[PDB]
Amino acid sequence: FPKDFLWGTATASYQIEGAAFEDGKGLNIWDVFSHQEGKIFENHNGDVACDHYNRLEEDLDILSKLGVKSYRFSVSWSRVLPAGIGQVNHKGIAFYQMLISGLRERGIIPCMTLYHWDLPYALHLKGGWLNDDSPNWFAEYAKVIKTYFGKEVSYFITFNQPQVFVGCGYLSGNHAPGYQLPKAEIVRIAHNVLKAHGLAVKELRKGEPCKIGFTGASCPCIPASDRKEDIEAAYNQYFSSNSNEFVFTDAFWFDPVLKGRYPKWVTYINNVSMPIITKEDMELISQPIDFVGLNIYNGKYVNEDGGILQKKQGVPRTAIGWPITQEALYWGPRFTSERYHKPIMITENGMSCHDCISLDGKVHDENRIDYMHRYLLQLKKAIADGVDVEGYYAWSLLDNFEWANGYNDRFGITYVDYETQQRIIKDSGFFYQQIIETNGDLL
Amino acid sequence: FPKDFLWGTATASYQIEGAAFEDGKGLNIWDVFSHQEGKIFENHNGDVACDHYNRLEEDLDILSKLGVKSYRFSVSWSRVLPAGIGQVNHKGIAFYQMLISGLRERGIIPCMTLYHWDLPYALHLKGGWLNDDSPNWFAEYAKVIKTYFGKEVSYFITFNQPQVFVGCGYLSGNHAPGYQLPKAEIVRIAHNVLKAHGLAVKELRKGEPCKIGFTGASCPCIPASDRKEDIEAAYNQYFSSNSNEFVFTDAFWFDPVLKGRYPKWVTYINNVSMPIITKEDMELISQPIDFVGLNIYNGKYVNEDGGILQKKQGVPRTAIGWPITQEALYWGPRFTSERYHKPIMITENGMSCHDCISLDGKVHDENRIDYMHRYLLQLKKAIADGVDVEGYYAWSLLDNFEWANGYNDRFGITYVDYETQQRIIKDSGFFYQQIIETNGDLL
Amino acid sequence: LVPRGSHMGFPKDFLWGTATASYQIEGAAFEDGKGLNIWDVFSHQEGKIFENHNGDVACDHYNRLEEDLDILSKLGVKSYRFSVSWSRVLPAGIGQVNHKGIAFYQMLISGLRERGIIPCMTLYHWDLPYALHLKGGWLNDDSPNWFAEYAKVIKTYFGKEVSYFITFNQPQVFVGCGYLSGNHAPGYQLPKAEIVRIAHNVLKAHGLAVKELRKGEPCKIGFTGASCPCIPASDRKEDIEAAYNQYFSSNSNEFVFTDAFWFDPVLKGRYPKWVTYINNVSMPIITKEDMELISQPIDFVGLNIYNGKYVNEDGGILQKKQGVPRTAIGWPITQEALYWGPRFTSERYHKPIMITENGMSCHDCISLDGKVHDENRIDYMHRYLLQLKKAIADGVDVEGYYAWSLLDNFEWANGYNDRFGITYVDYETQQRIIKDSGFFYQQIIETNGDLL
Amino acid sequence: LVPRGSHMGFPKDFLWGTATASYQIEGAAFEDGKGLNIWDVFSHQEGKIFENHNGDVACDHYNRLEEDLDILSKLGVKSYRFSVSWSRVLPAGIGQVNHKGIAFYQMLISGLRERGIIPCMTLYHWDLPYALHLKGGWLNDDSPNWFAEYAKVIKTYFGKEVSYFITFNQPQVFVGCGYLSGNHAPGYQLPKAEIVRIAHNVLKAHGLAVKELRKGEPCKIGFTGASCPCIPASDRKEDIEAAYNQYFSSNSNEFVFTDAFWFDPVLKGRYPKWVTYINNVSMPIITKEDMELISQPIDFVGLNIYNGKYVNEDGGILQKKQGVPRTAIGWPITQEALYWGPRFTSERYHKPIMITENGMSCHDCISLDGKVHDENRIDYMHRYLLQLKKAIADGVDVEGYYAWSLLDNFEWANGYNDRFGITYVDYETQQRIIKDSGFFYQQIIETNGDLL
Repeated sequence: FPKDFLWGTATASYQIEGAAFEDGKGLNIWDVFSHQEGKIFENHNGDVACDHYNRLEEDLDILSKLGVKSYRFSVSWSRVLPAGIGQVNHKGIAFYQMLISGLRERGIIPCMTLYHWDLPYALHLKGGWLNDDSPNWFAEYAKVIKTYFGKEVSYFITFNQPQVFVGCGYLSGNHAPGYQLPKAEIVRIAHNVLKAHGLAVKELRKGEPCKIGFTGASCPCIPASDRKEDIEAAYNQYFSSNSNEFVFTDAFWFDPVLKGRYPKWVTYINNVSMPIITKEDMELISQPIDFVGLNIYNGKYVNEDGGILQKKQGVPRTAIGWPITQEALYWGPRFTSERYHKPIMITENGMSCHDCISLDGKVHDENRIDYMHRYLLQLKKAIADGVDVEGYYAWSLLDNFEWANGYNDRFGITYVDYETQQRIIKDSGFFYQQIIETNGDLL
Repeated sequence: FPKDFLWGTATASYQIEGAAFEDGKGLNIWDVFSHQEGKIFENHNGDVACDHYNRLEEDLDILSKLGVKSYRFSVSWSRVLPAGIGQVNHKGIAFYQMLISGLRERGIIPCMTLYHWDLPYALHLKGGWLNDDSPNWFAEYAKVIKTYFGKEVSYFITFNQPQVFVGCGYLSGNHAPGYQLPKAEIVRIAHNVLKAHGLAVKELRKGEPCKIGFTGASCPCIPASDRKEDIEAAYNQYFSSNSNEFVFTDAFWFDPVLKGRYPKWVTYINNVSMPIITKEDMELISQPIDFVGLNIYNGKYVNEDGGILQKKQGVPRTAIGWPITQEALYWGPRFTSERYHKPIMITENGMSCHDCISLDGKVHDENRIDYMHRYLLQLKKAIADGVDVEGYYAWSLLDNFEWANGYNDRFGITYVDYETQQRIIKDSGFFYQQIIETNGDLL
Repeated sequence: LVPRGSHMGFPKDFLWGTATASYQIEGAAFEDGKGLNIWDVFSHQEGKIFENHNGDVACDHYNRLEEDLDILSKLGVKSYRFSVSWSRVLPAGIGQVNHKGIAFYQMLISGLRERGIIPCMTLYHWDLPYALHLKGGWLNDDSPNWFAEYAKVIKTYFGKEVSYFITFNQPQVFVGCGYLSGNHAPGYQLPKAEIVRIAHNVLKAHGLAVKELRKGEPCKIGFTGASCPCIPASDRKEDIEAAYNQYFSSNSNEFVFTDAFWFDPVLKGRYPKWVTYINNVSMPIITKEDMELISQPIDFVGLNIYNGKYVNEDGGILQKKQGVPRTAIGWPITQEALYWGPRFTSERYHKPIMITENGMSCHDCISLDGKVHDENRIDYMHRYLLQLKKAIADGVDVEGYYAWSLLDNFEWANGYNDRFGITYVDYETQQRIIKDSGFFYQQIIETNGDLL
Repeated sequence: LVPRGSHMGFPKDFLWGTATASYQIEGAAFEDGKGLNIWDVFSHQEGKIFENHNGDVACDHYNRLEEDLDILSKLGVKSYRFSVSWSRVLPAGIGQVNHKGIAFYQMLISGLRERGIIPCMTLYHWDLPYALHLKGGWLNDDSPNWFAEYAKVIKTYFGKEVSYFITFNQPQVFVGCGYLSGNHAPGYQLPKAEIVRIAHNVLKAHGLAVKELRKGEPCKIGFTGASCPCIPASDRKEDIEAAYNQYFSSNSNEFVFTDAFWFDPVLKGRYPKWVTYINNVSMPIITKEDMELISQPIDFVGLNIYNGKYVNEDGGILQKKQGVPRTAIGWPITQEALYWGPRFTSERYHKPIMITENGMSCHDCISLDGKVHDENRIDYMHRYLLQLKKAIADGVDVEGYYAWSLLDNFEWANGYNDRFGITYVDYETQQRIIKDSGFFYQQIIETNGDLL
């Protein structure tokens, strides 16, 4: 691993902060969605979550104790702009200022996600990402971000996982705001998000220099073998998309951002209400960017011909049900490097485990250690084969609100007892600490 | 029946007009919704419908031939304001001008519905009835209506059946735009629609004098007997509503419009994102109105205690599946008269039949004749017992696009062969003609 | 097909009929020692039937036999198609005969003979005795022997007076809806291999039943299929061939509702080709002796036709026309179905055809004038019979036509929400009112369809 | 209950066991004349099982008997609980015994005796012979006689060497999931009256099986229930009473998954009161002779306990705590269930209890070090056994505890996605790796639980 390699841990505003209805914070779509009967596992919500808004100091101390180089967090748009535009809320700004000072004080590099799915409710009432002005709303947010944090923060990510907040939010309907919209409206929302990204980059370039990223949800295709043919088939499957399956793919989002073009098929869709995609739109979307964010939890194995192989019977898996596929943190970085020739940051990687406090009062998560050890060995091999990887962020610092699954999935290197809000560092946290101290030399 | 009694027939823009993408007409939510896979019976849509935009003269001639006193139609908001606000489309205005001249020329009183569910798509993209400004959008529409039609049209209905376009549009999701929103969002939309109504009334009062109505979907409770006790129980059931069942009720919509108050329970709901309902809102909503529109197709029988009785085994029914309950056109008018002390117009009454062209080349609909005869006898009895009823509009002039059921339900007194667009007046049309000629004396 | 001549019209001996089924009309479900059937239990299960309707009472025809026979006489009907309740005559489905049950059908058959009406007896119209269901129903190896025992009791007690038998009504529906889709009793959704097992047991049951019905008095025996005829795009030889091929097609993923899957075994002594190649877990062993038992000689093919589907030049199903004339149950009106169905079935099997059911669900009510006006049913009947007449003209041997139904009745999972009757039934009073269609049909019978 | 005091701990003769079931481990589904069972057919139906998994091969334990017996020896297990495949020893479920089938279980039982391991034989762990399903399965009046014939064959061929029998494993699940919810074979959703009929036929089957198992060698006979114990809000007499009452409650709308519905008939010779008042169509006739047959004397009550539910002072079920410790199958970890379940069952029936199943699904894998580390399973086992120990201390007679399971295996509708084993199985190679939990359990057995 490089000497400057960003050894990180990651969170998101709604998943940890709590204090949902305090200090003039505006409603977001997850406040409303999570309160709707039957949207969340056992009607869990992020009203309180890890109460991190009120326990900032303790969590910064855990970050210091683990020896984490970088902290990836999201800003609550609705906390800093309660109506999403206009009046800034300084109590909101103050929280993130106090966070960023805490980080600088401890020599931890801030990595700021602008959008981790908590759209201000006031903007949702105006049609959210269906609204022609939604890119301008986001630009205004991005300008406020640079204004108040541009001095101290030099790492920005515009959007976390558009695949999920657009796919699950507006196509499948299992995430806020919980819609199932026609293809034309999905493409309209995707285009408004990508243009929002363009305007946000422009805003973030005004003043202090910084590194700006775009984070994709990625399920890398793992080749059947090292044979050139099998590798090519995996590459092709990985970057494929069509009118009936695009919103969850890499190419549909990354080609516009990095190559300034949508996949071929997008030009041929003539559905009623399809948005007008102009050359100026594509030039706005494809602003120069410093790194590609990859959120990789697992991949899929493909045959010689790039067909997806049946998951092996009894494949090692996680508490959320996903398979453990170590090679995903090799092939995902590699193929993304080959396609876009950009520095890669693993902005999320981690595992849901059925964690508990043992009789000895500790949290033993050997499955998470093995997952982390296996995946980091593969990331190491990718760096060895010439993939430029600038860092790796463990999802997550804390067990937290896992969206439609509520608190039923624990991704943390730190356990949270929700009765007391007690943090207990898991074996995985101490294991990760050793990796950072040794810059991954002993994996 | 009174000498001035408005013997009418009714239509709606999207159900008959066609010409969906012509003469600068803007998209509406039904253009987009009806083109979504699986939203409509056999993917029917109103692209062409009865092609009434292009066959206006023939349909006016059928109106004349039947001897209809009044014609109830809706204006396509998206035809006269393609983006829903700003630029008026005069080709759109011209169509309705030509309709209204055709009506005046034939001595037929125009009854103009402003909103029959075809929300401009541009406003939907801005959040539709969730948007704070949606009442102002509607006011702007209502002002354009009065401006261009206030001279010739003296009968206006702001909203047709908010129960259905809000309930089916945004709660059950079977109507455009096809959402299933939490209670708080339904109340927000209801409040925005009722305020829209207030602003629209104010707009329609500026200039020529006119009669303005509000039309409710009504399923009247029919008492077990003429006993005072049973009648009281039916009245109470009819005007009941609660937090878990309100959007399809009469009182939830009519109390705000006519009494300037929501039902008691509404004040006590504190759900996340609930709108703030102010005394000024309630005063805006409760503008003075000239008649109550009732769309009555059937009612429900209630026991002595106002509990809804199981439908009788083999109850006479219609091709859409609804029961035939003749007394509904007595008790609905009567209870609405008793509660609000306002003139009533039956703005819709009619029956879906499995109509076809017989071997003799005619359309025989005796079931529709019997339905109409039975229901009008009950309306006559209501007038006799002192209910002020100013008119009755047969739904519909033409077989048409019956929303999520497409063309599978025929409500017309005129048959439409969709292969040729040929109109054939049904036996019911000639029966209705005789009723109008005889002012219902021979029922 | 060789034309017969257009002049002749309907034959002079043509069986002008009306049809019913036991569970749909009889009521008296728990009386005179009658055993439970699968529809008694299924219809009492929450949410199985429209508004939890059941056939406990139905048209109370068990108790109003005389009035209904008088309506049959008044209409001048040549033949009456009815089903025997297996569970009424054999309450446990085998062993002890119930003579109170036998007595009812004796009294019916005497009433018919007395009025010069030819009885047409359906043995099985879906009301499997519950005692046999508890023994696995049509999954049981012995189910064909249970049915044989039933068919023997039928011939024993009714063979003297009844000379027209139908073993099974619409196996497509009682097997497809009963055991694949699960919307009919007993309401199962079984794998393909179990559907084939049940189909095979039903077809063997049919074989044994034919053998039983041949012992003693001579009779005409039929097998009734649910048929949705493919209507060709045009009269072009190519389009007709494509429709014929689509109509008689079947495969492992779509067979239970087809004609060929049921009729090839009965009439040709073979299943479609694909059946021999299926090796699914639990597949039944289909032997040459099974196929010979199934293919007993039969006198007519019963067709229950309500509508068909229009197919393109290549036999692909065409989109239904926008606003196509339809019925109260939602089905389209497709008059040519009662031409092409009889014709293709005649061409394939070279057998006499009886239209064992044809009719229309209408939203019927008692008008202010106290009558039931069903012009839509008249037009449906007139249009369909014109097409049947044309089929006879083009050389299809058609021995009769049974209007579904004599009475409005219990329409299975739809309960009393669908009225198929030429006679209206008010379920509050059990009053019968003959509809306009009944008087229209009377005129057709009187004139042997000469004026259609 | 009279206390023993905490010092003594587990009895000296305490049966430290591990458990399996035939279909979940054996494989060899279509070999050595083995008949089809309902799980062979159900698991081959599209979409019935997670990723269309099936038990065709499972852990291939039929072919790897010796290796698994060696793991049993190495762990030092006192008792092995396994099920006999009915369809392996009687391919048509009755009549012709299959000696190749008998031979397998003979070789198993010899392997066990040879290693000083006490066999605990489950007759029925859900694999109903398919031939009997075709005859209506547990709906058939004769189903108890089919089971008696099976139980007679069991005693005949294994009565010499096996002195521990369990008639039925978890009727709650094979009846509830098999015939009410429909997520288990045969996958039906039957009315209440059919569920009661099946329950009654199963309980009578149990009666006849006990009678059969008493003929010849002396033996201990059990009945195993699926139990979700109610855990009281506190130690207050009133909160404990409310939990006891909730735990043993049942009514017409919620009975099939309860303890009392199954155990009252078996142990007290009566159904809950409400059963006598149900008059649903097709309800079976429950006679005093039926109840006397069902309530044959038995030696122990089997409890399969994985977790319980927390109840308030009034016995109402409390909302599960936010982030409650849970397992890979999604169930909560509720340690006190293995106290309160044994205790309340002891108080109600005054019978010896065996924990016939207890264990945890974990997301287990082979670590980089080539071992399987399952500390969550160790903690689960340690916590639950501490609670069982406390129950023994407070005077509950507990004769043994069987860890579910010896091997990771086919977890029914979840396929191989849930690993319950103290031994890991790589399904690609069929390699067994003993997990940390296996070595932890070995130490507990060696020390008779003295160090818990």
